[PDB]
Amino acid sequence: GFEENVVQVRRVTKVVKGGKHMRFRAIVVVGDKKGQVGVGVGKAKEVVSAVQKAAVDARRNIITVPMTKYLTFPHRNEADYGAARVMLRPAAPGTGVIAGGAVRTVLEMAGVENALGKQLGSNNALNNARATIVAVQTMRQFSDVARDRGIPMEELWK
RNA sequence: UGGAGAGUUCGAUCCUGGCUCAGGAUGAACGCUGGCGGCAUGCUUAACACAUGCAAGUCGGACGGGAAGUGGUGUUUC
Repeated sequence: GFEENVVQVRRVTKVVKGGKHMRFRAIVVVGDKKGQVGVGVGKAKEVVSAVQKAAVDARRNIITVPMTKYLTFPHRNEADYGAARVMLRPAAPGTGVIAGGAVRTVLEMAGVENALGKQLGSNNALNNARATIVAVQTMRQFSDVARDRGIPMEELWK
């Protein structure tokens, strides 16, 4: 029971001496609004078959988003994947999802209803939709920072 | 409590990169149209040249007076 939506249907064509043929590509993102996303890129001859294969690749690369709070992000994070750079900042329980055309499509599925961002560098829908995934994977919460951090011998509780 | 972009240079892709558009604003003009009210505002172009009227006068409890107007029969006022 996951929600499915398309980002961009790109037209990629190569010319041979045998004519002009194309293999359509589509980016589909999945989600259940509880804090679970997954992007998928699939290439096929037709438009309907390119959306189908990208939906099967989306439910395979499943990553958990550690948001769980009052419909917002835990902290500030800046990640750069290639030429594309996206900045994700937390917001108050009244702001909408003021993020990019390829960024808002992955954030509405993550459960984050309150978020503010910017689209820097390259404005390609392929490199920016995956740059937000690398930025959401490196997200830490108050409990897992202290568990990642190796504190010395403190007083042990039962 | 604050920070959404997209189109176009390729057969096509990913970069770089210029250009263009969506917004708000402006003591604005033009075109079409046009019911009022409240508040604000109005040569931003020649500090160009200007008819007319008006925009600084007021005091006689500062004086010699009294040409007008009003009383009394000489004081207001001027």
